[PDB]
Amino acid sequence: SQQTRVLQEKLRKLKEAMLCMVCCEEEINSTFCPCGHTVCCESCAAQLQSCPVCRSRVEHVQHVYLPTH
Amino acid sequence: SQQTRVLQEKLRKLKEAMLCMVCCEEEINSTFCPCGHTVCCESCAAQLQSCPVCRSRVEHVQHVYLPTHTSLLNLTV
Ligand SMILES: Cc1csc(NC[C@@H]2CCCO2)n1
Ligand SMILES: [Zn+2]
Ligand SMILES: [Zn+2]
Ligand SMILES: [Zn+2]
Ligand SMILES: [Zn+2]
Repeated sequence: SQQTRVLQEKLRKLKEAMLCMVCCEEEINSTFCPCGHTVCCESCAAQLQSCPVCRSRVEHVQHVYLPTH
Repeated sequence: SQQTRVLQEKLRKLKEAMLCMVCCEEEINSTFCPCGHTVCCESCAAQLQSCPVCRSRVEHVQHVYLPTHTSLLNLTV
């Protein structure tokens, strides 16, 4: 039904939001510290000196284990 | 259809996985450090001395800004 389509859309948007903002191919699993933006996969996060969202200096990258992984 | 119910179930399980494992009422937004388990809201994470998943001691809690977060602001109309 049209309801099935609406639910398909919500699921797709949630899935897209889980992907890395830099490569768009891998699941997010890293956090920039101390700002806390959690927007990249480990490979893309490892290469950044500053946060791609807020420009704060990245002191370190913390790997995150999320229940949605 | 039955597929509408299946999709409703998948969406419900994904939404439940985004809620705090301790209170079940607020979105996850905190990481236990150093273990890295990101399973609580800020209120439950502040009260735990050890991680509820792996029992590693919590040295500090890091707030996380996730692209999936929602608030009362996201309400339609
Ligand atoms: C709000 C929340 C709790 S767990 C989760 N998973 C979706 C994430 C966003 C970053 C990678 O997937 N979101
Ligand atoms: Zn990436
Ligand atoms: Zn940032
Ligand atoms: Zn909680
Ligand atoms: Zn842990």
